[PDB]
Amino acid sequence: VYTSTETSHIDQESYNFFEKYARLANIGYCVGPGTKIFKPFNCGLQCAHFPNVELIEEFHDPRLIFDVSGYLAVDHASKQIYLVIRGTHSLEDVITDIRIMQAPLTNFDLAANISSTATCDDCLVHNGFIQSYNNTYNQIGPKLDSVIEQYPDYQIAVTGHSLGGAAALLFGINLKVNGHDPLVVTLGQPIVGNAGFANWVDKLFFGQENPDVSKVSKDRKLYRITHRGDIVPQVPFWDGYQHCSGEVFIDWPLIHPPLSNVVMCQGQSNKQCSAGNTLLQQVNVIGNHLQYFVTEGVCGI
Ligand SMILES: *[C@@H]1O[C@H](CO)[C@@H](O)[C@H](O)[C@H]1NC(C)=O
Ligand SMILES: *[C@@H]1O[C@H](CO)[C@@H](O)[C@H](O)[C@H]1NC(C)=O
Ligand SMILES: [K+]
Repeated sequence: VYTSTETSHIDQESYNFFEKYARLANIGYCVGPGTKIFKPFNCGLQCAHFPNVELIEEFHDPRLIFDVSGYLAVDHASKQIYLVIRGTHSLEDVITDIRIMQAPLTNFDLAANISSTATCDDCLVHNGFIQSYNNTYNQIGPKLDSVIEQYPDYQIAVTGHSLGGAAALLFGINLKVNGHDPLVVTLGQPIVGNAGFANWVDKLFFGQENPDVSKVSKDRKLYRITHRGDIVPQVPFWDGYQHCSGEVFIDWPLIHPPLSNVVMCQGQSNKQCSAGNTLLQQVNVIGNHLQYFVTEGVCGI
């Protein structure tokens, strides 16, 4: 596994870009029962930061513990199509499953829209996260394709928090091997697959193994935002699992971190970042997993 302790600071434009995706991910918690996103795109404070955005479709499946909910929208101001995904089930229930239950690792080429030749032969991923990816594809994939055809020069951006972040990573990989050029930003994302998968994802997105991911740049298309004290990005840890590169770490205990305290981390594990979370920092598992620029997991704040 490529390890490092190198980190780099960011500028305010990059901080505002990460905050943006944190907000869009938060809005994913406005989909489901008891909540709503009103057309065009109204859902209280967080949707109010998105003029000229129209909700296309929401989706919600509660059938299985790894099923997903979320929405598809088009932002005519930024010329982007947004796919935003979350886990349908409570964060407590989902994280308990990921933390404690041992998935058999499955080849990503078994997932929807992935051809037998698109992945490396050793590209293995947690069977639950494949289900989250599949469940996203089966609910929204055809609608996303029709919207891509309708707005063919808009940039596709996939984002999600928690299990949504795992589904987003895989859905971005689906779009990328299938000829699109998506932006993928995940928050609080658990480790998806093994060393084969992680290194293949780094080649796919950064163009080499052990990529220099110290910079935010117009052409970079993968960011994994993590927060001090959140253990979700540290599980599952069954040896075998490892992250791809691309970590952006909020080294701050609260929402709304100072600019100095969001850093770009080198490597697939970095003790200056998530891998260095101390035992006292890890204690409050759900609360620390919500603190990503804005509070994630609750609609309307
Ligand atoms: C994913 O969904 C497709 C239907 O689009 C199905 O063919 C496939 O077997 C599913 N894969 C897994 C691992 O569930
Ligand atoms: C599925 O793959 C096809 C064939 O490459 C691609 O054209 C299409 O956009 C993909 N659809 C989704 C929703 O990923
Ligand atoms: K990963």
